[PDB]
Amino acid sequence: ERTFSEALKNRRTYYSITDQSPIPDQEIECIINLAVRHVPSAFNSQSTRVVLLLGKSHKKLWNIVKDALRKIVPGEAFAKTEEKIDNSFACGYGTVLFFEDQKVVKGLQEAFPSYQENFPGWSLQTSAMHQLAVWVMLEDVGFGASLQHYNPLIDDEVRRAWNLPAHWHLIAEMPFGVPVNKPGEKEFQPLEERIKVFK
Amino acid sequence: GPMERTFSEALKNRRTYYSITDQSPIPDQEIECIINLAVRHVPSAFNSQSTRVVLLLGKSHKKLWNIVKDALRKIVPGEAFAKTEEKIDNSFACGYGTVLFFEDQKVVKGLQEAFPSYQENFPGWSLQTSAMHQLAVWVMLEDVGFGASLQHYNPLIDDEVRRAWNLPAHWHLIAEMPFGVPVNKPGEKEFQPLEERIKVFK
Ligand SMILES: Cc1cc2nc3c(=O)[nH]c(=O)nc-3n(C[C@H](O)[C@H](O)[C@H](O)COP(=O)(O)O)c2cc1C
Ligand SMILES: Cc1cc2nc3c(=O)[nH]c(=O)nc-3n(C[C@H](O)[C@H](O)[C@H](O)COP(=O)(O)O)c2cc1C
Ligand code: NA
Repeated sequence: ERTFSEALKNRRTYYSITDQSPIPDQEIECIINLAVRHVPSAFNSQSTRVVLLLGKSHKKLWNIVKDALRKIVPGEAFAKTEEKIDNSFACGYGTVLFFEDQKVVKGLQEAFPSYQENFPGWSLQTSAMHQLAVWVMLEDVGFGASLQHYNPLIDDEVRRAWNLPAHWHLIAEMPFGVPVNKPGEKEFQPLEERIKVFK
Repeated sequence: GPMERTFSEALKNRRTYYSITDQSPIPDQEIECIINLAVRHVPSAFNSQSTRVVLLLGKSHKKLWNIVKDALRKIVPGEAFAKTEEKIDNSFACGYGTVLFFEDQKVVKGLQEAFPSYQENFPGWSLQTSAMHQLAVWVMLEDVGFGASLQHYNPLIDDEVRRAWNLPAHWHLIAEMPFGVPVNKPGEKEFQPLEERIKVFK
């Protein structure tokens, strides 16, 4: 593993992934385990739920995405979409799904009515924190990964397919696999416009 | 201490600390470099770079917590305010400094106008990138030997904060992170069973 800061700087968006893993599946699980154990949540509420799809379940997820898009995308746009999914995400080793348990969120809103407007946002925040931790650690072991949002289109089909609770709200999908091309250009705005220091 | 842990070790190390003091294991410039690294490399939707971070040290740190006290004075009566003041003074104000996390609403609005199809996603995505920055800074601050907590005295203080440091009106405050060298260790943390929270299917 790199240092925290090195691992963070290493993390990029990869679309050009393949269906190979440098680590055993149990170590991929242990990444997710580590994030879910230690990434913080408001009130220690532990609303985050992670589903790791590998092998044929990974392929099924991307089939669900394609089938969902077929319903809302005219034929030609679909054909381009299909080839792009098939040549990036669906070619990967696996996909991480991030959900937020709405029973927890609703429970906190009911139990702590003074903070009730804050819990949905705090739930989205802890989800994003888990997303960054997983993203970095997957790349640290040598995968490439991207962060996708084909929810809320797919959410009911995903919950149906893997028998997930109806109250798990899908946030993001993170396909990953060994990369075959390097990241491209990234623009950076000046740090001095975005950071102020006052003593 | 200054030498970094691995990503996983740094993440596991990170805990909430309320018992902090006004000392630093590192020079101020290295505190700034932690923020710099987070703001450079933490992702944002569309590479939109909506996060804005204000680091308060010294007298500015103390002023922030004085603003929080004064805000609470307005909504917390009498004897009970005395307890709140002592708790702020003994938990956040006694730290070395405070990180403030903002999101640039001109950036968000700009995205919503340029990409109307995605307009309802940008505010959520902005909150998400904010949280990613918050974790990165939290973890790195603790790795160098600080304790830190994550506070939400916004939206009570937000106008007073923007007034006091002359910050743009379109910077929306998300969270405040006081930090300092810790004087007590973290307490008990409950963990729900991981198999209720993680599923693996192949
Ligand atoms: C909240 C958020 C949402 C994003 N949504 C998408 C997405 O739906 N599709 C996608 O391909 N990339 C998405 N990205 C990736 C960003 O565009 C990307 O991280 C940014 O352009 C910086 O590139 P990097 O990841 O290589 O550092 C998202 C990133 C974040 C932080
Ligand atoms: C989104 C979010 C909001 C939080 N809000 C507060 C808060 O306002 N005040 C506070 O003292 N701690 C707050 N916390 C800290 C959590 O209660 C804490 O992270 C959780 O109990 C786990 O403890 P740990 O941070 O020691 O791992 C927050 C954390 C998160 C992730
Ligand atoms: Na360290």
